[PDB]
Amino acid sequence: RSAEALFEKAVTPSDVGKLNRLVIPKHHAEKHFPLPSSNVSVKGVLLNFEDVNGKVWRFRYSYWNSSQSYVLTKGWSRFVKEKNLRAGDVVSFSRSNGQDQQLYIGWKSRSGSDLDA
Repeated sequence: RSAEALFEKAVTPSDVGKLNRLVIPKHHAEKHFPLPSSNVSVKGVLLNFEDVNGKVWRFRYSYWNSSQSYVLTKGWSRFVKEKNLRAGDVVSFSRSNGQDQQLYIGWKSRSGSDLDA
């Protein structure tokens, strides 16, 4: 079946700036995104986001900004370049209740008119 939108956030100029790294808040990555009860020591976590355009993407979960700030490194560059993503757009993430912890990445580009693509 289809997935369900977890949280929709806007991409800041920093997300697609020099760093070119994705960032995710804790207020949303705490109630929606759980924690691994097996691999906990020093390393981080991995993610697998699908693409509506018949494509696959894998991001790397890390601990940035003080600590509680979860950033998504690796994959962002290849993604932002593929879809030519930039600042001003909206980044949303969903989750499927299938058998595995599969996720999906969906973006949005508000133009204004309804006829606009």
